[PDB]
Amino acid sequence: GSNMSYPPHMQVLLPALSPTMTMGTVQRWEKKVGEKLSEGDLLAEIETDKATIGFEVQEEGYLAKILVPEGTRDVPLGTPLCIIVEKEADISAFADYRPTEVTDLK
Repeated sequence: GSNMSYPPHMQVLLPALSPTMTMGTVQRWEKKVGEKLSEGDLLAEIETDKATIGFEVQEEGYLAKILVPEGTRDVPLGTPLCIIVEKEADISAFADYRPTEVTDLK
């Protein structure tokens, strides 16, 4: 009985759609490179003077494409700064493959 639906993809842009303004810049959300949260991580706290967006990373925030740290001014919405996902990380060349797939042929 897990609970999953559609793949994750935190658009670098701030998901506001109603910042009450048209010129907001990331205020504070310096995540830690390759972070990883599963109980509510930080969130791009954007602000302008009468509103502030927030990239609430509900249980997530592995810092995948975090390139624009708080301070970049693009807008109170589209302002794309980083793509969150909470990746688990996993590297390993492994050019050989003794086995084939995960289908254990009876």
